[PDB]
Amino acid sequence: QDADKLPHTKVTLVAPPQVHPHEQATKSGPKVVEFTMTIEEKKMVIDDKGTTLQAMTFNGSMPGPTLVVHEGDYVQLTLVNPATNAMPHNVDFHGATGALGGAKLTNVNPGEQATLRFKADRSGTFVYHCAPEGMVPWHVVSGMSGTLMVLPRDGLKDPQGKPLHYDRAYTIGEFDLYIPKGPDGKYKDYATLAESYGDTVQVMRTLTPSHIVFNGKVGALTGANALTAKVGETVLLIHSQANRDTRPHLIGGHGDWVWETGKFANPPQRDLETWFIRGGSAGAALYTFKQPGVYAYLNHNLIEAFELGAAGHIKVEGKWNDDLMKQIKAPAPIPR
Amino acid sequence: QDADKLPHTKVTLVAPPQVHPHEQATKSGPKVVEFTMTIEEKKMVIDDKGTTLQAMTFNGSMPGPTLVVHEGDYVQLTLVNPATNAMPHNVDFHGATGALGGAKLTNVNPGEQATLRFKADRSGTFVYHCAPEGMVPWHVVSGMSGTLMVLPRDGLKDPQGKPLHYDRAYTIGEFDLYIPKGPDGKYKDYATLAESYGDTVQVMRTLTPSHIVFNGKVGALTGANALTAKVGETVLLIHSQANRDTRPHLIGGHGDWVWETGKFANPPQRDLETWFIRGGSAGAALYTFKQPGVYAYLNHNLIEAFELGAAGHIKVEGKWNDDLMKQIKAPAPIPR
Amino acid sequence: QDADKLPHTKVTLVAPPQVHPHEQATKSGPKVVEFTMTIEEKKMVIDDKGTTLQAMTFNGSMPGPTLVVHEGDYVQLTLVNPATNAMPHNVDFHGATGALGGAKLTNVNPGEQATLRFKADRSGTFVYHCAPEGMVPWHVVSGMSGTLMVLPRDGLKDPQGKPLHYDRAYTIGEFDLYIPKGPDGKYKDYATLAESYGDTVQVMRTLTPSHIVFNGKVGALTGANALTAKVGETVLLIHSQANRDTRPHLIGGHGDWVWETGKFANPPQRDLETWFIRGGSAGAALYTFKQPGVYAYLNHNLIEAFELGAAGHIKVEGKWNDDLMKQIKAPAPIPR
Ligand SMILES: [Cu+2]
Ligand SMILES: [Cu+2]
Ligand SMILES: [Cu+2]
Ligand SMILES: [Cu+2]
Ligand SMILES: [Cu+2]
Ligand SMILES: [Cu+2]
Repeated sequence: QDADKLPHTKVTLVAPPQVHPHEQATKSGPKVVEFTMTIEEKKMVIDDKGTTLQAMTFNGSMPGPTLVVHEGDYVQLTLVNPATNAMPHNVDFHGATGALGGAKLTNVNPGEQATLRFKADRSGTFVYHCAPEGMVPWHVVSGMSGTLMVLPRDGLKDPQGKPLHYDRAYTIGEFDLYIPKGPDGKYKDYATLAESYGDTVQVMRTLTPSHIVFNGKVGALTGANALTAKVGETVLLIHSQANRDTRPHLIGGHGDWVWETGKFANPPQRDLETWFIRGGSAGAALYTFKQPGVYAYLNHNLIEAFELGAAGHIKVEGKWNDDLMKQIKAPAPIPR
Repeated sequence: QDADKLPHTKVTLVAPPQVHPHEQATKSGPKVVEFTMTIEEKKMVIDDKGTTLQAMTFNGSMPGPTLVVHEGDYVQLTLVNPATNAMPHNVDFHGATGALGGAKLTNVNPGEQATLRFKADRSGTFVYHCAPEGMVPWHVVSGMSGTLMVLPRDGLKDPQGKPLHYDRAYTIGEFDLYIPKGPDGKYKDYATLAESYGDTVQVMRTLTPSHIVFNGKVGALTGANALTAKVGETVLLIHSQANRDTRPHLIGGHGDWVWETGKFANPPQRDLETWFIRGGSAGAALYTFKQPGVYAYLNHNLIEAFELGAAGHIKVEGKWNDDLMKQIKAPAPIPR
Repeated sequence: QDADKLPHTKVTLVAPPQVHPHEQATKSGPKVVEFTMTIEEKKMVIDDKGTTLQAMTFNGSMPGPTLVVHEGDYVQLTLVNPATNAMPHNVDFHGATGALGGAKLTNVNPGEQATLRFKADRSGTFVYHCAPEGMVPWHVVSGMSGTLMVLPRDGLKDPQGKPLHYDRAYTIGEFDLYIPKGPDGKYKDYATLAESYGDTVQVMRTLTPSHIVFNGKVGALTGANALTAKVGETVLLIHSQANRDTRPHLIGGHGDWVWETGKFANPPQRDLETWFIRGGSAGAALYTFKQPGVYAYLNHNLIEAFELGAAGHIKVEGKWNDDLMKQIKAPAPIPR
C-alpha cells in the first residue's frame, strides 16, 4: 500500500454534466490515478439578457469536472495555472486529509504548476474548491468548485447490503452568484476580473444572490441541453454546492435511494420528495424512471428555481403507464 | 391491482388543523379513494394590524386540507376551479409518479374541472401544490399547498419494528409571505389579485419574507384557537413548508419519534429538540405529553417565530409531575 | 429514583471553550448535580475595528458554559440575576420537560435568584437559552445561550454498539449578531443596553446578520487562542446555534462520527465533510487527528466564515504522514 510501488493510470476528464467512464464494483486492487486540471479565468454570459460574470474555473467549466476513484486509491493531481491568468489559485479537496485539504501544497501563481498525491480512504461524493489565503469566498462563488467521487470497491449498497447499480451518472454544480447592479438599475459589466472585486464583495455581504444557476448559466440544462434517459434506466444524480444550502427535487419523480450528506458508508434514505445539500458538500441520489416525459430537476425554494435560475430538465423516452397515473376526465366545463 | 376493478370510496375533507378520520393499521385491501377540492381566490387579513394578502387556496384554507390514504391505494381527485376565480390552476402531488406530479393533466381555467387518478405507492407525508407554467412561485407563496399522508398498511413503526400509535393528528402548514410596502412605509392593499403581482415578485426576489405564518395568519393557532391535548396522549404533528426551510420545536417538549424528511419506510430519529423541514416537503413528529400546561410550537429561528409570526400554542390538561420538574425555590431576593 | 433521597454534588463551571471535568462511561448511580450561573449584562468589543455589542450573557461568556450530567441524573440550577443588571431573565432548557423548558419557573428580576430541578432523562447535547416573555429573540441574539450535554451512562457508542471515547472536549457557540449602522455608514455605539433595543429589532427583521462569530468575537479562536490537540488524539467538538442554521466543517479533516441533530440514542453518521446544525439546537462530532498543522474549523457558507467572522483554528502537534498526503512536485514554472 506504499503508493510509490502501485500501478499508475492516467484518466481523461470530461465536461459536466457527463462523468468520465469508470467501473462501479471493481476487482482491481488500489492504484495511483493521475489527473490534470488547468485553471481558466474568463468572462461568461450567464443569462438571456446578456448579464456577464467575471468567472474563475477549473478546466473552463462550472462546475469543474467530476473525478472518480475507488476507496483505497491514491489521487495524483497536476494543477496548472497558465500565464494568461491574473490570479494565484490552489485546490482544497474535502476528500483528503491534512494541509488544509491540499491547499497549502498547491499554491500556484500564473505561469506555475504543482503536483499533489493523497490517499482517498473515505467513500462518498466530496467537494473540491479553490481557497487562496484572503480571497477564499470570491474564488469559490466565481465558479471554482467541483466533485470528487470515491466509490466503495464493492459498489453502492442499500441499507440491507444489497447491491445498487446505475446506468448513467450526471453531475450538477449549483452556483449562487453575486452580480452587482449600477446606479441605473442594470447589472455591471467589468473589463477585467480584478475590477469586479470591490463591488462584488459588497453584494456578497448582503447574503442575497442575484442569480442561482446550474452549471454556469440560466437554462444550461434545458431545451436542447436537457439531460436524457429512458424508462427503466437508473440514473445517479450528483449535486454539489460549495457555498450555500440547496434542496433538490425531481418533479414527477423521487429520490429512490439518497445519500444527502453524500457519504457512502452510511445507509441511504428512500422515497424522498426533496433532499438537502449542505453548503460546502456534495450529495447523491439514485432514481429509476418509470414514466416518460419531461421532468424538472430543481432547487425547491421555488423563487430560487424559477426567478433566480436553479432549474434543469430531464427528457425521458418510453411508454406511458396508466396504472401509475391516469387522466380520468380531461379539463372541461363544470356541469351545470 | 387494476384500479378500475377496486372498491371506490368517497372521503369528506375537513379544515386544518384537524385531519379527516382514518384508520392507522388497516386490514382492508387497496381501494380507490375519491376526493374533491375547490379552488378559492380570496383576500385575507393575516395579522392584527389589518395587513391583507391577495390569497389563493385549495378549499378556502391555508394550508389546503390533509388527504390520508394507505400505501397501495389509488388517489382519485376532482379539482374544481369555479368561474368566480380569475386565474388558471392545477395540482402537483409530490407523492405521485409522472406528468410533473399530475400538473400536466390538471390544467383548469376558471369554469372548468378535471379528474386525476394516481397510485400512492410510497409511504410518507408529501406536499401537494399548484404549479401553473410561468407563475409557479407566486401561486405557492400565495397559499396553494397542503399535505398528502400515505400511511403504511401496518401503521407507523419504530426502528426495531415496534408499533407506534397516535391518539390525535394535527396538520400545520407554514407560509413565508411577501407583502409589499408602499412609499409611506405601510403594507399595500390591492383591489384585485392581478394588481398585486408586479410588486409581489419584486419582494419575492429579495428572498426576505415580510411575514411567516402558521395556517394563514399571525396568531392562528393561539389563545382560543390553540391546539389541545391531555397528559398521556400521543399526538402526530404534520408540518409542511412548500417553499422555504423551517425548523420546528416544541418548547417544554421534544420530538419523541421524528421523520424530518417525512418518509415512513425510513427509521425515525428519537429525542430531538428541534427538527428540520426542507422547503418543498412535509415532515412528521410524534410526542406523548407528560406535563400539563401551555406549550409553544414554533420555528426555532426566533426572529421568524416571534417577530414574523411562525408560532402556535398547544394547551394540555392533566396533573403536574414534580418528579420530572420542580421549582425548588421560587424567585426571591438575593440573600445578603 | 425520588430525587430528594439521591446524593447531591456541586460542580464548578469553566469558561468556553473548555468543558468542566467529567466521566464518560460511569459506574455511578443517578445523582442530583448542582450548578450555579450568574447573569451579566455587559458591553463587549466583537471585532478588530472596535465595533461593540450591548451583550447579555450567562456567567460572563458567549456562549454560557457547558453543563455535563449523565442520563437519569437530575440537574439542579440556581440562577442569579444581580442588582447591577437592568433586565429580567430566565432559562429554558431544551433537555427538560414541562413549564416551557423551565422558563415559567425561573423569572428573575434584577436582585433576585431562583432554583430549579429537572430530570435529565434524554441523552444528547441540548441548547439552553433565556426567554423572557415579549423579548425572546433579543435576549438570545445578544448572547444568552449555551449547551447542556447529557451523556449515556455507558458512554458514546457507534452504530454497531462499539464504544467511542474522546481525549478532549471543546465547546463552540456560534452567534448571528444584528449590529445597527448609523447614517454615516458606521456601526452604532450605545451608552446603555436599553438604548440599543429599537434599532436592533429593525435590523433583526431583515434576517441579515452584520456579523456571525464563534464565542463572542471575530477571531476568538484564532492565533494565540486557537484550540489545540496532538496527532492520535480524539476530540469532541460541541457546536450550538440557538437561533440560526449553520454548517460546520474542519478544513483538512472530517467528522469521523457525527450526531448532527445532537441526540446520542440515534446512530451517528460517519465520514462527513460538512454537517448541519439546525437553529435552536446543538450537535456533536468526533475526530481523531492524523496529520499535524493548522486546521480551520468554520461555517462552510464561506461568506459567513471569512467575511462575517464564523471561523476558528485548531493547532495540532505531531509528525507529518506522507502516506496520507504528499507534495510530489512543489509549485514551479510550467515547462516550456
Ligand atoms: Cu482560485
Ligand atoms: Cu471547503
Ligand atoms: Cu394556482
Ligand atoms: Cu413541488
Ligand atoms: Cu435574558
Ligand atoms: Cu428554545
